[PDB]
Amino acid sequence: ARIGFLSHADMSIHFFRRPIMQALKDMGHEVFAIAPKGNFTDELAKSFHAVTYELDKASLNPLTVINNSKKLSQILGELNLDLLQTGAHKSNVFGTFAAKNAGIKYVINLVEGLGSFYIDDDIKTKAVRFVMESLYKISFAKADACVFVNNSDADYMISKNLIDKSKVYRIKSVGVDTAKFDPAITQAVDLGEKKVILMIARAMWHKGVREFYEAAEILNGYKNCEFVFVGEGFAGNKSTADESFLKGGKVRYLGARNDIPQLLKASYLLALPSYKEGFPRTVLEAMSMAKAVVASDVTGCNEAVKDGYNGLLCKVKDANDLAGKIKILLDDEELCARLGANGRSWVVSEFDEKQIAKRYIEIYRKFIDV
Ligand SMILES: CC(=O)N[C@H]1[C@@H](OP(=O)(O)OP(=O)(O)OC[C@H]2O[C@@H](n3ccc(=O)[nH]c3=O)[C@H](O)[C@@H]2O)O[C@H](CO)[C@H](O)[C@@H]1O
Repeated sequence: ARIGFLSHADMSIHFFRRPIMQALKDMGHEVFAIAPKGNFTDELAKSFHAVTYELDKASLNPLTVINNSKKLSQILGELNLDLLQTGAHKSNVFGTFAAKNAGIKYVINLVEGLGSFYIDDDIKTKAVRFVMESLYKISFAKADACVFVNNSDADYMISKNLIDKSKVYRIKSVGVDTAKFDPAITQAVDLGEKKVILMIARAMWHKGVREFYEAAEILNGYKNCEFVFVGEGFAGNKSTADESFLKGGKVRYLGARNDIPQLLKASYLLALPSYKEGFPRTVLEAMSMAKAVVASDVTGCNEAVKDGYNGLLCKVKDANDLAGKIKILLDDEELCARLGANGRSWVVSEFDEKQIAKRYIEIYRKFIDV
């Protein structure tokens, strides 16, 4: 009944793990939100027991990740947890090591996307990937189970003998609050009298930001459309667009926003031309708002979007194909509405957060009394 949720980012706790945490708290358990300080820490601390720690998120230096994990082991140990849920690579791997060194009896992992080491294909990345996979063989062996949010990632890690099938649990998507993301109770933001082509994402090049901005140039306001980008960029980072780029194209740049339902309600369709995903949550949110999706035909996107059902898939790394699919939907409003309607039906049937949270707790109940 002391259950911790470890992430490298408070955003994953706040956006993704939250419904599991709330359901456990409503049951009377002590729930811990373990993540570096961020923009959601203060309010998380009101709902849950917020615990921060120092983390060099992207560093691969040996001593740094060691020193980080030893400090993390002490911070975890002081919480006297019964079970720890980790998510994503650093927490899954080094978090599991730290957790077991702290004497935490039960550890559940979570893979939601394989990430950048499976996009890049250079010799340096190929080697980091082999090391990560070798470490996963150890950390998965120490852990008690792993949840996967799509099928592709589970199939892959099984095919590489990283984890035994008996420890694999497939819970498709992290869920979305379909009662908050409900068009019937949402007031659209006023973005003018345009067909808004909306992309929501941290502005990583690996999210297809460049292709989105190029597609904007290609269509150039075709049929009264307006490309709109929601999310954060960063300066002096080779992996992300900076604000100069994000403000300098044929795209209305809104930065970070906390009114996503209202933005989706104002949109014509949502685009996600990502290079790789787990089960994209902005796609789930568009679906819940009955909005068609144009996504790249890549891992994750192509499980959350079935071409011709709730959206259209486009080739990855291809601004012309992205523009072409958006133009199809601008040219055919009935098709676009029909795709979004299917998205809403599907998300309500399969991806509401409350049932997904209950399925995580059923896994926890195999190990601890809940
Ligand atoms: C693998 C990968 O590359 N990404 C995966 C990772 O999420 P990501 O870290 O890529 O997050 P995502 O882009 O799927 O979701 C971002 C979340 O932040 C919200 N938001 C974003 C910008 C903003 O200004 N305001 C705001 O509220 C947005 O509405 C959504 O709820 O894990 C997710 C949950 O399992 C999915 O599996 C993604 O595929």
